[PDB]
Parts: sequence; C-alpha cells; structure tokens
Amino acid sequence: KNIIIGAMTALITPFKNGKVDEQSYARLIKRQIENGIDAVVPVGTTGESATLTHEEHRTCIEIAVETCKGTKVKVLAGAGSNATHEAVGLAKFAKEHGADGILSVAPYYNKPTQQGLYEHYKAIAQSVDIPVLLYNVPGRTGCEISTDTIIKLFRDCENIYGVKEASGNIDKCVDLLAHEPRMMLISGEDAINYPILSNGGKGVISVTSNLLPDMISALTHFALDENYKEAKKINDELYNINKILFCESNPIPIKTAMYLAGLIESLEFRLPLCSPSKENFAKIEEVMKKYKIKGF
Amino acid sequence: MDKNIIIGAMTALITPFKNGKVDEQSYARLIKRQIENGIDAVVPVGTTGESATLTHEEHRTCIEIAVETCKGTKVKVLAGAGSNATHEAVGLAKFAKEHGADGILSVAPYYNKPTQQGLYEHYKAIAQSVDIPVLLYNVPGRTGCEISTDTIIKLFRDCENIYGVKEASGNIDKCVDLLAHEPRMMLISGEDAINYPILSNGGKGVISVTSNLLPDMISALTHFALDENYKEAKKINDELYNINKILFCESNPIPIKTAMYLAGLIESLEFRLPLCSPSKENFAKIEEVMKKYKIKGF
Amino acid sequence: MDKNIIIGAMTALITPFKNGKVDEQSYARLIKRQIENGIDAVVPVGTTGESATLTHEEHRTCIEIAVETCKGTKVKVLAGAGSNATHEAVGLAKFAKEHGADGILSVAPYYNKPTQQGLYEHYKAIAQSVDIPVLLYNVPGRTGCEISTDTIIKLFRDCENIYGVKEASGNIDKCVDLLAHEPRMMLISGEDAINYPILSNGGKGVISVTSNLLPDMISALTHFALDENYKEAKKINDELYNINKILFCESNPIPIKTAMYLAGLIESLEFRLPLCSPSKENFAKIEEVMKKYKIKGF
Amino acid sequence: NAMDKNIIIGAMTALITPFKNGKVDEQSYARLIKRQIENGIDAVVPVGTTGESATLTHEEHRTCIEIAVETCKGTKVKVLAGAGSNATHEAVGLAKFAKEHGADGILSVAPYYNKPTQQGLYEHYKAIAQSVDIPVLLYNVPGRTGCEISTDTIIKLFRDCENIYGVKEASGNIDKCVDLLAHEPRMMLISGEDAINYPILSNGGKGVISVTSNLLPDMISALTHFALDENYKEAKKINDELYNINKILFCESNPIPIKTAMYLAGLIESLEFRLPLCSPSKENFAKIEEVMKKYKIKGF
Ligand SMILES: [Cl-]
Ligand SMILES: [Cl-]
Ligand SMILES: [Cl-]
Ligand SMILES: [Cl-]
Ligand SMILES: [Cl-]
Ligand SMILES: [Cl-]
Ligand SMILES: [Cl-]
Ligand SMILES: [Cl-]
Ligand SMILES: [Cl-]
Ligand SMILES: [Cl-]
Repeated sequence: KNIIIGAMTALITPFKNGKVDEQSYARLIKRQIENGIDAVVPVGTTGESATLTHEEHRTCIEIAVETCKGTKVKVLAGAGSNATHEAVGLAKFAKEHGADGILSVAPYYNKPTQQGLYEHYKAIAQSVDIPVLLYNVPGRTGCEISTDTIIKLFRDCENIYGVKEASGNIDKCVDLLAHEPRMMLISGEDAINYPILSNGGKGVISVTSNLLPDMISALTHFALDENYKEAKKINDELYNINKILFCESNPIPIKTAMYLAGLIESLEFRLPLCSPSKENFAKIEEVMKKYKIKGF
Repeated sequence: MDKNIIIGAMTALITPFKNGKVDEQSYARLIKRQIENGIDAVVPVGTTGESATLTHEEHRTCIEIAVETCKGTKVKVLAGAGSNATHEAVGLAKFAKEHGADGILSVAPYYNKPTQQGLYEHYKAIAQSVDIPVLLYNVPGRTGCEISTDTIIKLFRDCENIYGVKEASGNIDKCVDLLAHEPRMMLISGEDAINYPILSNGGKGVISVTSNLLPDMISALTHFALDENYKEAKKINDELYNINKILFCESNPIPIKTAMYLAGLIESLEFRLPLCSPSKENFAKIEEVMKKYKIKGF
Repeated sequence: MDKNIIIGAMTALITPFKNGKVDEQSYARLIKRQIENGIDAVVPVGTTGESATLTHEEHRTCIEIAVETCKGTKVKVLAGAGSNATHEAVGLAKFAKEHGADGILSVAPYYNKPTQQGLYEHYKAIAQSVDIPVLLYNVPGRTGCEISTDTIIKLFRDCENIYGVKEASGNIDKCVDLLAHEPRMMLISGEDAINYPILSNGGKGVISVTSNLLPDMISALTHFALDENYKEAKKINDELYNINKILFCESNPIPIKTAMYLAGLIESLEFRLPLCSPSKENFAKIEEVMKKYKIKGF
Repeated sequence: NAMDKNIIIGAMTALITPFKNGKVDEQSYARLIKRQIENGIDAVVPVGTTGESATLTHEEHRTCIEIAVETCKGTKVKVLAGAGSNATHEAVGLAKFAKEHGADGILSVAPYYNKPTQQGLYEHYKAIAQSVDIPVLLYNVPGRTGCEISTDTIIKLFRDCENIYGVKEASGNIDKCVDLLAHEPRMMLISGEDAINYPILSNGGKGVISVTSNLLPDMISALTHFALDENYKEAKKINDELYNINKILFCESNPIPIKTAMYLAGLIESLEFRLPLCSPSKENFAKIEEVMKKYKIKGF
C-alpha cells in the first residue's frame, strides 16, 4: 500500500476582497511545513470547498503542490462530491495537478444506500492510481459509511487505504481496527486525536493545527512512537482550544482565530458562512491566550 | 402586504433516465399526467428529481420541458434552485427565472452548516436577485442544518418575494410555531405522511413525492382540506399512509422510481450514482404495498 | 367492541407541598378550580404531580382527595399508576381501583428498556388485573423506550380495557399511523403545543400541563375540536403557543409550578429533590410570558 | 483527607441476578460471585441495572447485598452496591441501607424519568454523599435515564464532596471522557461501555464496571490490569478480541443478552427474567449462541 499518514492539516482558504489570497495561502502552507506537519489538505471543508469555483480549486491545489515541492510534506487534495461522475472528475483533476492522494467525502444531501456508497467509491478509486482516503462525517452529510462498507472497499480496492472518521464514535473506531487492522484510521475530530491514535489510528487531519501546527504534530508523532504519556499530555492541554474551535460551524472559529493571531489579514468568508457572534468571538479570543501560537 | 404565491397540490417530479441521459419525452409525458390529474404546480429538478447528479444543461432542459408542458394550463413551475454556495444559489435563481419558472424552491445550504445569520444573508441575496416568488425549503435530515422559526419569519417579513417554507422536519410543533406567529406565510408540507395535519393547521399546499404515483389522490386530499372538508381529507391521508411510508423505505427517490417502474409509468429503473436500485427485499415490499391502490395510467 | 373510556379535556395535576408535605387543602381547591373551569377528568400523581418523589401513602391521599372532590360531578379521576416493574404496576393498578379511580394512566416502563414483547406482556398483565379503563402513556424522551404502533394496536385489540394511548413523542406521523390502522382507539394528546393537530386528526382528548394554569382555555380548545369547530380550536391553540412552549423551558413540572406560584394559586414554590426551582433567568421568562394571558383565580 | 483516598477501582462486574421459580436463586448467586473472585475481578456490583434492580423487592435487594458482602469477605474483593433512585429521599435511604449492610461503596445512577436540571442533580448527589462516609461513584447513562450529568456538574461534585470519587460513564462519548480527565485528572473515570473499555483506560480511566465480565471475567480482568500497568499493546489485543462478544451482548437491552449467554453456557439453569424483561427474539438468541463459540468460557 501507498499511504499518506501522520499529522495533517485541513487548510483554511484566506480571502481578500472576494478572491483567494494566493500569497497568504502559500505563506500559511510554508508555516505548516516548518512546524512538523506531514501533509496538507487543500480545499476540504475547512477550506470552504463548497463555495470555491473550479478554477479556484485548481489554483489552491497547484499552490499546495508547489509550496510542498522539495519537502517531505505531501498534498492530500479534497476531491469529494455527491455525484459520482463529478467525484471521478475531481479525483482525476487532483491527480492531474500533482496531488499525492485524495480525500473524498461521503456524498452529502442525497443519502445514498451502502450499496450506492460502495459503487461510488469503487468508481473513484478505479479512476486514478493514487491513494484515496474515505471521509465519514454524518453530521454534515446526512449519511454514514458503515464499517462493513469501509472494510469491503479497503479489501476490494487497492488504492483505498483508510478512512478519516469525524463521527464522535470511538466504538466504531474499535470495530474498524479490530476487524481490519491493516487500514489507516485517521482522526477527523481534534479533541479525540489521542484516543483514536492510542487505539491504532495512524494520523490526524486537523483543524486546530492551522493555529497550532507544532503542538498537533508533536502529539501525533509521540503517539505514533508509542509515547502515549506525552501524546496524552498534549491532547489534554489542547482540549480547551479544540473545543472552542467548534463553538460555531468550522471553519468560522478557526478563521477567526487565525485573524486574531495575525496570520491572515482579513476575517472574510463566502456566504453562507459569515463571522461569529460577538459572544463566540470573545470566547475564542480568551481561550487562545492560554496557548503559544507560532508566527511565520 | 401582497405577495405572489404558488400553492395547492404540487409534485416533486422524478427525472427519468434512458441510456444514461434524461428521457425528455418521458419527462414531458409524466408532467402531462400530473396536469391531467389535478396537480396545481410541478417542481422540476429537486431532490426527488436527482438534482445532485444532473448537469447544468440537463437542469436547463428539465425546466424548459416543464414550462413548455404547462403552457396553456393553470399549472405553475416552481423550479428547484438551491445551493450551499450563495453565489451559486443566486445564479440558479436567475437561471430558473430566465428559463420561464414561475417561482423557485431553494433548499437550505447542505453540508457547510451555516449559522442563522448566514442563512438570513443567503436567502436575502437570492430573494433580491429575482422578482419571482421564493419558497424556502427546510430538510435538516439531509442538509445538516435547520432554518429556525425566527429566521424564516424574519425572511418573510423582510423580503417581499419570500412567501413561505416547505417543511420536511417531522416537527408539527414547528408548524404550529410558524403559523401562530406569522399567519400570513404559506406553509407547505414536505412530508407526505403528514400532509393532512399540516393542511389542517393552516398549511396551504404540499410538495409531494407520492403524487408522482397517485396524483389524483394527493390532489383530492389537498383540495378537500383547503375547502375545510377535513373528514374527507383525513380519509385520504389515512388511506395513503401505507404507500407514504413505503416510499421512504430507502432514501427518496429510490422507492418512488421503483414504484413508477413497477406501475409501467417509466421504461427503466435507472438512477445516477451514488443512487441505485433498492434491495430485492425492499423492491418486493414496494410492489406488495402498491396492490392496495388504484394507480392512474396515462 | 364497546369499551368504557375516559376522554375530553384532562389535567395532569400538580402536587402542592407545604413544609415538605402534601398540602391537602390546596390540592382539593386546585381540583375544584379545574372542575369549575370545564375540565372533564383529572390525573392525580402523574409526572406533573411529581409521582416519582411521593410516598405510597401520599399517592393514596392524592387519589382519595381527587375522588372525593369529583363526587357529585361528571368529572372522572384517571389515576397515575405505572411502574417499570410489572408486579409493581399491577399492584398500583389494583390500588388505584381500590381507592376509587375511574381509570388508570400507565406509563411505559422507564430506565430498563423492555422490548416490544416485554411491553406487550407488561400491559397485558396490568389490564388483566382490574376491570377499569387503562390508558397507555408513551413518552420516550423520559422513559428511554417507545411503545410501537403495532404493540399499541395489539394491546388495544387483545385487552378489552386498554382503550387508547397518551402520546408525548412529538411525532405526528405516529398519530396518523395509529388512527389510520386502528380508528377505534382513543388517541390522547400528551403535548400541549400540538393539542390542536392531534385533535384535528381524530384524537379524542388531551392530558394537559397548561390546563393547570388555564383550564378554561384548554377545555374550550378541546370541545371546539370535538365538535369539529376547527377554526375556533386552532385559534386557541395558536394563542396558547407561547405559554405552551415556556412551560417546558425546564423539565416539567418545574415551570408549571413556578407559574402557579406566580399566579398566586399555590402558596409556596417547593419541589422534592431532585426537582428544584428554575434558574433566575427562566423564572423571569415565565413571568413575562404570563402577562399576555387572562388567568382565573379560585 | 482519608476519604479522598478511599476509592473502588479496577476490574468490576455488574452482577446478573439469577431467578429460579420466580425467586432469587441465592445459591447460584453466591456461586457466580465466587467465580468472579477466582478470575481476577476487583469488585462486584450487586443489584444494578444488569442485576435487574428495577424489579427486585427491597428484601431481595438486602439479600443480594448480604450475599455479595459475605462471599467477598476475607478476600480483597470489594462490594460496590447499586443504590440509585430518581427520588433524592429514597437514594439517601438506599445509600444508608447499603452502608449498614456492609457494602464498601455505592454506585448511584442519575435520576431516571423525572429529568432534573444540573442544579437538581448537584443537590441530589450532595445529599447522598453527605449521608454516608463510604465512597460514592456517579453513574451517567443518558440513553436509559433521559438526562445527563454534565462535565461541569461531575467536576463540581468531585471537588465539593469528599467521598464522591468518580463517575461510571455509559454515554458513548469519548470526547466527554477527555474533557473530564483534562480538567479534573484526580477523579476515577470508570468505563460503563464494554466495547470501549480500552480507549477509556488508555486515556487515564481507572477501571471498568462490566457486563461482559459476567461471562468472561478472566479476559476483562486481564485487559483492565494490563491497561492500568500501561501495557497498552496487550490491553488493546484483548479489547479487539472481545469486540464481537461486547457488541452482541447489547443486541437487545442489557441484561437480556448476558443472561441468555449465561444460560447457554450452563452457568445458570434457567433463562428467566422478571417482567417487563423477557427472552430475546429468535434471531438474537441465535446470534448470541454463535458469537460465544469463539471464546473460552470458564466454568465454576
Ligand atoms: Cl443501506
Ligand atoms: Cl471476525
Ligand atoms: Cl461577516
Ligand atoms: Cl452578535
Ligand atoms: Cl439485495
Ligand atoms: Cl394499600
Ligand atoms: Cl423490540
Ligand atoms: Cl440562577
Ligand atoms: Cl440544567
Ligand atoms: Cl476547570
């Protein structure tokens, strides 16, 4: 198996005057690289994938690929869709523009059956020869990839190598690795990075690492090296920030934090996303004071 | 206040496929069948119509066919036009208008979970971009978000052409809340099994999946209720419960297309991935349930 | 079949405390006030009456006071008598009958989560133990289990004295399901905000929290609906929505007892732990909502 | 602070209660407890949910606690008696009752059915804790009670009451477990969900109150002891091996599946429950029967 594992960041997409701030994007990626991160995920949920155009999607993947060139950092591009023909197109597109692998979210809104999910991902995996990571996030999609479906896809499709789980369900994580220990289970929920890793998970795709790349990468690496004592210490230390970064829908809080930290110049979203309430803005600002935030 | 509205018995149209493409002649035939069986409006390219997997050109074709087929009749076209990206939703609204839609149905942003403030700005932008009626669509089970009663009411009061909401949330308490606080809006049932309860509380129409198969029955239920013939409306809602329930034994529109195929109303049981045929067990359950109903032909 | 029934407008009675004991004089006055304001039955020692924290002797006293206060009137006593242990629930049913109850309300077993087969056997045992009417009570948010439609219908058909169900599940779909398949049963609303929708679908009464405070309004709503005056019933249901909602801002009966205290209808705002007074903020919200309503004294 | 040091942790079993001809089978109960003791178990919990507390009489409650205390006497095994109620006055009475009958501590479930507020829950447990001088373990199980003890409430009770020493969590919410131990690392977090015993322990949890251990006490006790010694590799191996049985033991409401397994294993003579509990469906019975055949089940 070719795989992409370790500490990985779901990159925010900075905007300036309604456009992707391309210089800022490259600079943010360089900061990730210099702080121990193993891979970056351009144009996922945290990157406002829903509201980007196809050309902007291309631009972000290209910038990620170029910034990571000559480094150990890989690019796991977001490429999911709820239409199979579109997801196949996107997987091919990502590979065309130099991605090392793709993250492909379960179809949102149209609620396919397990058989549909199996055929969806089989089509995607067959369209490219790079690694594919499934992404289960039922609170956002309205559907769940069952354990049996994930395992069948892993066993049947050479390049499907694991799943990013964002379902708040540690029982499912036990189920997955007890039955198919060969897969790469990746945490998609920051607050529980340590519990997932301590049960044999092999990485994280993190929102929090946008702000604290050094701490998330340290946690992940400690855990992978079976230094559970030190990984847990960091996971506990991070709980407050990990929680507050979801006080409103991601990436509203993380972009607010990045702005407060002076890491992006404009606190700007594309509708229907918008700035947080004053109460939540103030909570985010206060929680941040307890952490050492690396600059550029 | 004096909004234009689209209400009454309405159908969320399925989209038939043939050899991987939209079967345009079948689509027209199905719409004419709805018209001839008492339906007041049709919704092309919504969820039941597999909007997620149609191309932009197909979206255009389906709307154009619906508009053309309804010409020379009272039947209105309420086009599906929602997106989870506000700039896209605005473009879809203008696009539907340009192609002759009488109004638009605009689903709450799915997957990206905007806040209420974001939902308000989303729909304000859409409503400002066209001069035709806009019906909000709340279906939290699919979208991952809910347009709150406060937000719906604020939109209704602030934007002239937002005239109501299609509710698909299995929450009759919310239906009471909405009409108690803002009795001028058009509340539209988006859940077939509870069509009668929504109408009897002051709802003014339905956007139905079941009416694809049984348009005459859904039409009668709605008009009985609008005329305050509640005993007759309830009787039909009760008779329809079994089919209303089986049409969601797998995710819509898998069961309704299966039923249309079984009834001989479409030629092939064909979907676009990630949708697919139902399990053999569910296929058989649908077939058995249908035997209790008189299904209008062409 | 021709079952004895207890239907119409009914009140889930609060239990007033004074110095840590049941205030028996207050209890009697509160019941007389319900009788004088058009209520058809009262329910002593249910959830709203803090049944969990009353002793066996207090349970006895409350039932005896309800029965005595209702003598010489048409008002019925539907006594709370459920338990999560079948042997206990049988004992409670016999006990309620012994002390003069006209029927019993028997909640689905809480906490131990029996299966449908277990629920069927539970209620079959209870119904066999007495010759008075038994009303099932489904409230999954409190019990952790749900009596399915099939189970309810099987019980109704198999056990002569089980005559229907109080539904408090926020699920109008299930109300449709129940009466579409078994129209002979008495469906009773257990959720005040949706009293009208349940009645307009053929429900035959309510067991209300709000009627503690506004008995004449709940009675009128119910009787308008039973006479098929749906416009008038809906008008009251809509007017009541604000109070109906605020009465659950914290777990019932915390808000209703607060409201009764604010209205001057009980002397002290006293609960038995683990119930306690509402937050300062919720106390203020309840007071403000009440200002819009006419409240009758004794 | 003596009390702060008095805890009951390690591998613990939520005991089933065997019936024979509608009565508690006292000989069988003693025998089953001895089997737990001889297979590495650190404490037993008589008359909890798994023991069908809801349907036992007060006299049967006393009998079960007495048998547990006597059987554990002279061993290091502790008795953590079920003593919760949704009425505070009753819960206080039950705590005193458990103490007077020799229990080492009590397990006290969050009030079911009546849905108290967090302030009510705090007052409920403060009353209970002040009534006895033995350890109290809170028990959060929202799917059964209809309420949840919030992290803030749990931490406040731990900080305010000397003898409230931790919480048994059965909420399938590992985030909450992180939250609890990140903010109050001195408490004893106890797993109440067998399938995730290892994840809870590896995050600093200090024991389990197990249903599965009724059937496989040796495997649950080995897992727990490995984890407490930071041999995570070996603890995880057992947790993984156990997943199939841990899952099937909840195919219907506990203790329906565990009693079915005990019966099929010959560890109790009859598959008998008190209503409203009853035997499982034919489908689930068969699933339980087949899953068991992959495990080694110790006899007496
Ligand atoms: Cl499925
Ligand atoms: Cl296996
Ligand atoms: Cl903004
Ligand atoms: Cl604000
Ligand atoms: Cl099949
Ligand atoms: Cl007696
Ligand atoms: Cl069941
Ligand atoms: Cl307060
Ligand atoms: Cl609270
Ligand atoms: Cl703290």
